[PDB]
Amino acid sequence: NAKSVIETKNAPSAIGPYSQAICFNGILYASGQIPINPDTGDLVENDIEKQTRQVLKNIDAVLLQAGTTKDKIVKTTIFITNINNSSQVNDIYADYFKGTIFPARSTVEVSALPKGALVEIEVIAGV
Amino acid sequence: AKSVIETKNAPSAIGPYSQAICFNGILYASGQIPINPDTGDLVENDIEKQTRQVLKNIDAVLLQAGTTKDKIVKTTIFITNINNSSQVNDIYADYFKGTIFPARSTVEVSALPKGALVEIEVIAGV
Amino acid sequence: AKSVIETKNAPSAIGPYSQAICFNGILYASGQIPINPDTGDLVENDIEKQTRQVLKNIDAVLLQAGTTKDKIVKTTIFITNINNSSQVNDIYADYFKGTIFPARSTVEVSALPKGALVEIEVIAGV
Ligand SMILES: [Ca+2]
Ligand SMILES: [Ca+2]
Ligand SMILES: [Ca+2]
Repeated sequence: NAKSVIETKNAPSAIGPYSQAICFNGILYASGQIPINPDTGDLVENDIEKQTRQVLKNIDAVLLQAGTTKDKIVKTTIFITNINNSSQVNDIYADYFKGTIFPARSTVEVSALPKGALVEIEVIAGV
Repeated sequence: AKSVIETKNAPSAIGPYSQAICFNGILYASGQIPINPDTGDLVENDIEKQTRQVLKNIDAVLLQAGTTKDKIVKTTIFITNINNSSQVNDIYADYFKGTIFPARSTVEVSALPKGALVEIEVIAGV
Repeated sequence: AKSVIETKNAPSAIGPYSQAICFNGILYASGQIPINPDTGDLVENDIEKQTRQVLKNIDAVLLQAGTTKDKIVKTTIFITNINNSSQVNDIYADYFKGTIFPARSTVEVSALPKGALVEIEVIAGV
């Protein structure tokens, strides 16, 4: 249960002094994921739907490397640069979480995100 | 395993989220905005009225989970106007009077769901 | 079971909040802004001085709680200018040298308490 690191080449390499996720006392604390394609290191196109899809795939990669799944996510925070993009984010986020007990959640409009991203999603999960 | 909290005394979750999730003895509440649960609409565009509603909604979630506000360990206050901090704080202080005050973070954001002026997220012991 | 952390070497908790709460083996720290506890006033608008003051304040909380920065699992960095990310990162990296870096999220918010450039919230094992 002591603090352990999660590292996978299937999620973006850390672009700063942080770990992709930390497991501790049965909780996986994921870094906020932005819409970087892990294979190229580039932000995907300036399109909220494509970016939401990329973020959720990056989160999934972190969960898999930790040996857990999206069904175990307890709580998320959505940081978006335009509150009017909430519905398009929700429409895809729901697809990802369909059939699970939906996590608790907060959504707020931020003024800017790393690399000019439109959305960043942070999750905590059970291990 | 995680378990859901659902009560008609708190605003219906529209987006693909649960009002709160309990896991390993901790209640993770969704951020509450100043919705009247009976209508789904925000209350008046007044920071004091909205803060009061948020806290009522939080109370309803805690009660359904079988816990209380004195078990809250940490909150985050998201407000659209940092100049409203004093008014939010005084109502928040009255809500927590007589308890060990939670840890807290406060930030100003440029917008909130439904055009709310305030959104408060809490974590509690169950 | 929840317990308060209080130290005169972090900014006085004016009003309804605790500097940090410990519960079930986790330290939930309040977000720290660059108030100098020696003066009670905010540090000048130099992102490096403010980031160092924030980390000094976090250090004081960890010390009083009987834990260390090696046990931090997650931080959130709220900044008023995303262009300050690099300067914050370099200081934050020196701070965490020799530890497994925490999980993290960094976002630019519309404003912070007292007009601060940076607020950092941490979660740690006790
Ligand atoms: Ca859909
Ligand atoms: Ca200790
Ligand atoms: Ca900016």
